[PDB]
Amino acid sequence: GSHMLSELMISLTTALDMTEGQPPEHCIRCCWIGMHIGMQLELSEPELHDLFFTLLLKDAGCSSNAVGTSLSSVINFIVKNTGSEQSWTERILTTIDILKNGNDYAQELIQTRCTRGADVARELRFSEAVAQGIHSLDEHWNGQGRPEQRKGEAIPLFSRIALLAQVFDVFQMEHSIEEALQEIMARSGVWFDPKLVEVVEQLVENPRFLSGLKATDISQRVMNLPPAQAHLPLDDAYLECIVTAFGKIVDAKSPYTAGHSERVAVYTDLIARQLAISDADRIWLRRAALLHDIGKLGVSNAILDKPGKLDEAEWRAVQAHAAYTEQILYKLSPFKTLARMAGAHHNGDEISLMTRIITTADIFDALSAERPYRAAMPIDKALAIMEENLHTAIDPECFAALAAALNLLPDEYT
Repeated sequence: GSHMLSELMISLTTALDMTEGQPPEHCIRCCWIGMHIGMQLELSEPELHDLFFTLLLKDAGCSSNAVGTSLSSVINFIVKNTGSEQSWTERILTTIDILKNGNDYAQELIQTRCTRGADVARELRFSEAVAQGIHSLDEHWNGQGRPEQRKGEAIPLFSRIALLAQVFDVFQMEHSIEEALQEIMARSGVWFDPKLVEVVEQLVENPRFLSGLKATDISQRVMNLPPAQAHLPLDDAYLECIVTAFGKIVDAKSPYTAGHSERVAVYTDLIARQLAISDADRIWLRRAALLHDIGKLGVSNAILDKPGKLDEAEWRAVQAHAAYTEQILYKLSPFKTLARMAGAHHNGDEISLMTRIITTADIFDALSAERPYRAAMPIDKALAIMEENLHTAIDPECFAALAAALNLLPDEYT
């Protein structure tokens, strides 16, 4: 099978959205709003393409997941980013200086985020315009935005559309369009480009734009917006790119669990080898293993870690971890053209196999590793818990394969 670029981005974008995203398909809605604003400025097709992605990828930078930030969190951030690579003593003094104002911190935060997101865009082989324009998202019309304090048309057009689009959605959904329309009107000339604001003003008159915003299938409709260029099929090389890029995003978003994705991928491949899965399937499986983690900032299975608890029954239900895994995989996995064609009115098994393997790995990791707070479970102990708990919650073609695979490993490894 294959993926379309637009399609995969939306999916990945939506998921990473759930962390800090704010609302369930926030990015999707901005795209829809932003494309529509753009659509009315008579942009070139390339611009509309670049805009489409800028809108989708605006939050790529965000290193946060989610009455304010913890002091610790704040300090940790300053340290870890600045002061960078100087006497210890300097770093403390510098971090203190930032902490105290104002301001300064906020500037650091944006600069980091904006630079980081711009970096993602580049990694993903979008144009500099896209990267620049994720970077200036937080500039303001009046020259009061960060991090560069650009004003007016110093600001890239995409950022202007994007920021405006973004704010509007948040209001749109927190209150009432009219409230939203009002709010943006309020910031016109301050945060926003007045001209753009006007446009939104029109769109609102235009129903069907509204219908589209409040549609269940909005994700499908957004797809129809861009130029065809957005729909490129993804080859293997690009996929590596996406995965590799996103993995960095995940590692940044959840520091505490880092290396969890890699481990699961490893277990997953090991199980797969045992099942004599094909080379190609394995390749998906390894990517899938990392990707399925996106979102899933929700606690694992199941608190867990917690040394104390960790007894049965209560997680018999919690086993519907996917559940989510299956759904996400289906959205993720490569697809068959004839199959997609043959459903314009109105694979399943594989997903189940995939889900079972990855899920089994996911469970095995959860029992082991229990590393922070430190508490690794012995491999064979963890293996025993599954079989102890199973047929009920544990596949068993995989469980065997897991065991067989682990067996081959050096026994040094506990």
